[PDB]
Amino acid sequence: DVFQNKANVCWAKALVPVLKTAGIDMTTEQWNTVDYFETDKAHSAEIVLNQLCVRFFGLDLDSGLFSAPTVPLSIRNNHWDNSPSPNMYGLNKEVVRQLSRRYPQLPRAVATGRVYDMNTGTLRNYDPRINLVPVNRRLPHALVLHHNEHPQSDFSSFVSKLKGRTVLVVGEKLSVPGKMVDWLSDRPEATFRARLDLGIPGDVPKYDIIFVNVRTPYKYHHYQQCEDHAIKLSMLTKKACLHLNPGGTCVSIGYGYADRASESIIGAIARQFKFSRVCKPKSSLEETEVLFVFIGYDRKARTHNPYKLSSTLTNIYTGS
Repeated sequence: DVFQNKANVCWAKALVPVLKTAGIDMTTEQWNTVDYFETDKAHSAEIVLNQLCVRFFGLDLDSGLFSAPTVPLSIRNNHWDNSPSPNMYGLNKEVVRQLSRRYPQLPRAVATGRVYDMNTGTLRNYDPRINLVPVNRRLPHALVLHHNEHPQSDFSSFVSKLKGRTVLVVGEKLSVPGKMVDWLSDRPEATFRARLDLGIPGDVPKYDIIFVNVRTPYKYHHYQQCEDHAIKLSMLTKKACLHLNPGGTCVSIGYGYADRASESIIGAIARQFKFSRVCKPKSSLEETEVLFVFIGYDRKARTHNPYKLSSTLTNIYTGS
């Protein structure tokens, strides 16, 4: 049993028939290379499909590789399953045929569940290091030249300088001098105790400032770190917008939006604020780490130009 000792991996189970359309059969060891499988947390099946699509075939979902409406990925009672819905995925053989001119062994890869190595064009057994970025994606900003292991960044000073009376800290504990602080975490001494993989509880009230003090480990590449953090932007940072007073602020740890999910999520968040920016304070040591800063919450209809944040991200990550 591949899913032994797991309570929260409905998403992985729902992916099995989607992945089988490309010949893929994930072992427990291979599933353990997905962080939320190893730690047994709730996740988006769609984000994980995109991750596995890149790892196996060097292409993300915007390639159309899994765009055949073969198998549903549906959510019922906050759990993923394959019940009928208009959200269907599967290997698209016409897309495979189109891609085969540029990638001659790709049809064999998707027939047999083997990694198509984008550097060599040859087929490999599963290894998450082979394809680190999707070759079809024009990255919206620069990624970092090098990553190092630093201590966790202390953002107490940054948050204390923000305008606002009432603060909700989500994730790790943070003292904020001069402000009122509530704490949301899965620790016994938190103000609101809850599993953070299930998002902000609807019973949490409204605040002037919400700080998402949640980090994602770097393993293989900036891209990987960003795509692994995407679900946290969706479940925490985006949900936080419903817990803000009019004109309130949301600040979130992030790593840019190297992946398609993060880009979409950040765009959706940014549209609900008068102002959005990216900051990397002196206290932020980890090279890939930034703060997304969203100021002046409302529900006025407005567009967001992602080139603004992308310009800043490129500047931060290239020292420009």
